[PDB]
Amino acid sequence: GAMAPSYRVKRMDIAKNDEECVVNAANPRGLPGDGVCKAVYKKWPESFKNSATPVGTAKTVMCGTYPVIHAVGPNFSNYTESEGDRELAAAYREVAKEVTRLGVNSVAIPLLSTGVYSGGKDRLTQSLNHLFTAMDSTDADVVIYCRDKEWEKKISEAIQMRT
Ligand SMILES: [Cl-]
Ligand SMILES: [Cl-]
Repeated sequence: GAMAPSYRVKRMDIAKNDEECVVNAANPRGLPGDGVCKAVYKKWPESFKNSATPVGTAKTVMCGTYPVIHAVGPNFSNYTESEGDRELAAAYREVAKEVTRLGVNSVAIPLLSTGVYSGGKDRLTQSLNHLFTAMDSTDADVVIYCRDKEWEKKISEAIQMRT
């Protein structure tokens, strides 16, 4: 576990993380895909061997000794708001189980279902709150990765409001 488990946020490419494992915003088929998933495929392509897994689940594949946790959020273009919300909460619960099983002291996480899978809605609060629900009981240092300055600002505010 980390000495004083914490949440942080960084505005940079998750493929350049400084943590002991990474969470991929995966597609269910294990394809190279787009956005975070494509960056993860270019950095850790060996981790896409038999990485296909259903919506709401997480599947870990090693790249060397570095764990890639493929977490499949719902595409809100396809799911109802209600069913999508359930599957998004479930994907993060499965990430917490994998982080625990691996024994890592830190994990790099993106906000699931906030990009290509957002159905064109702002889902920062919805996705972050489900990340907290799952990860609050874990002792790994969590570092959230984002792209946009206004996302960094709001994520940082949400973290600090609990401290
Ligand atoms: Cl970067
Ligand atoms: Cl997404």
